[PDB]
Amino acid sequence: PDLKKMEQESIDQLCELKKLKQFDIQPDGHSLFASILDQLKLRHDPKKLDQDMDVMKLRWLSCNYVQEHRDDFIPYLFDMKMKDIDEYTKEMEHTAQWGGEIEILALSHVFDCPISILMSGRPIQVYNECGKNPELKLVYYKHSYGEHYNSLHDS
Repeated sequence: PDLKKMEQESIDQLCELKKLKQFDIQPDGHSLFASILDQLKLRHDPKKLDQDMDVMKLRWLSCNYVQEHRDDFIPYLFDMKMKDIDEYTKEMEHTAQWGGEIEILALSHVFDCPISILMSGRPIQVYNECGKNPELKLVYYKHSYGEHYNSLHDS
């Protein structure tokens, strides 16, 4: 029922009201990490950031934060049966599989920042509503095709 254009049109007007601007993050399996990387290089202090930070290293940081804070990520893997917390980290770190809510909350605590996800038909979600570092602003598309993320610049 052309839900792709319907979601894009609502997101377009949503950022117009929020004074935000969309990016063109390539919609492959690294969209979430690339959008977070772009938001880090845009809103974070460059003197306090790893300049050589790339996608697969953010893939390594999220997977290690889950491995050392496993109890904080167990509830995000049940409901059927439960996905093995360890096997989930080895497949997310070495492949190009789509990242989700687990990688957002993990990286939000890794960099001590809020990470906002803008969606159409939903209020803004803010992960780590409390990080002292500047908030990263992302946008999620459900119908633009599975989990595609993009970066949000100012104005």
